Amino acid sequence: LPMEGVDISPKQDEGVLKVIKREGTGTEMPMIGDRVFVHYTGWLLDGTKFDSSLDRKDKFSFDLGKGEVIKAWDIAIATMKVGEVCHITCKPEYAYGSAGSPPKIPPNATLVFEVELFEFKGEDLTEEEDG
Ligand SMILES: CN(C)c1cccc2c(S(=O)(=O)N3CCCC[C@H]3C(=O)N[C@@H](CCc3ccccc3)C(=O)N[C@@H](CCCNC(=N)N)C(=O)O)cccc12
Repeated sequence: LPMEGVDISPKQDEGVLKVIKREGTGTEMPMIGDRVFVHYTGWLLDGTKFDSSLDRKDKFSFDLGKGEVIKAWDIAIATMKVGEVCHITCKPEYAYGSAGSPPKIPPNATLVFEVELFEFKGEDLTEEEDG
């Protein structure tokens, strides 16, 4: 239900909002091209849970800043520290726009995600939380 956070969109048009729920440790944030490992839960503004990696056997991974994930994610994950838990509000322009993604995402939908950054694999260094 709530759309909260700092506007972190490069154009500064409130397209991507972020709230840190748990501060991460370290100082390093993943770079463009780094492989990032997260756990997430995604909800529509009406509180409807459309997807969660927690329901699966391992973390969700992809290469940062390569357009493999919605724009909002490439923006938001680049601002995360390892061990950080945040809430991201994604406006449709930074998500699935007017088309949506049937059947779980309707047209012009604002998405809410709770994301935890577990690890990132850089060119020379890998950074992860303990476990
Ligand atoms: C394909 N279908 C059925 C879905 C599978 C899985 C998740 C889906 C989600 S989700 O839960 O909101 N999700 C996962 C992580 C958070 C972001 C978001 C996401 O992003 N996903 C990717 C697809 C990931 C995937 C995972 C497993 C199997 C297949 C696909 C996605 O859409 N990429 C877009 C990006 C276009 C970016 N242009 C641009 N100009 N930067 C695409 O390349 O077309 C929502 C809707 C469909 C989901």
